[PDB]
Amino acid sequence: ATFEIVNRCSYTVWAAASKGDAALDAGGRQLNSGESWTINVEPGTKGGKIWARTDCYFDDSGSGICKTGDCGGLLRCKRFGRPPTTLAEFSLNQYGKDYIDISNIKGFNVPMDFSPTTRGCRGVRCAADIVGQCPAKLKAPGGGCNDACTVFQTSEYCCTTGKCGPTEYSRFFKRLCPDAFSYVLDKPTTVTCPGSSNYRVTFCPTA
Repeated sequence: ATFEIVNRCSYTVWAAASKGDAALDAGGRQLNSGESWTINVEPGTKGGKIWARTDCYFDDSGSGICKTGDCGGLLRCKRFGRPPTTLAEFSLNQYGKDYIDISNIKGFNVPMDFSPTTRGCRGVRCAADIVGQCPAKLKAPGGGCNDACTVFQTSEYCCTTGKCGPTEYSRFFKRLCPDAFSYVLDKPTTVTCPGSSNYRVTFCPTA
């Protein structure tokens, strides 16, 4: 499957792509404002994620740091990134269908649209200014808007036992972005696409 990753932000981002225990394609790349990077994700990839990283520094070996979404200091991510990270999430060729969604469960750093480039389903978007509107207690000094689980580490926010409800903090993400997961047990906003669809992830789709 092809994923065209497009940075429409006015700032550089370092895109990342991983399934948690391995990189997807090269795993990461710099995207200056307006740049597009097309990756190939193996069919059957379960639990894949794409995200943006901001304010990165990398040396000639591809080692360094990002203020948001750092994945063990690598340019080419092999693991998931440090929150806050808005997440494009997908499981491909799962009993003949693909499943896509956007999640704020690990916080928000950059607005995103995640849409198919092929027929048969709609895209999902979380493009509101969650960083600007972020509640004081969730603001990440390093940048972005943390989820409540990252900040407070409680069973209720982290949904440890599978017995959590919405919270004042999850409702904030849900109000700004109704089409993204706001907490682990949120009413799903997962879209079913035909198996083997192709996609585009656009950072800053509106500005």
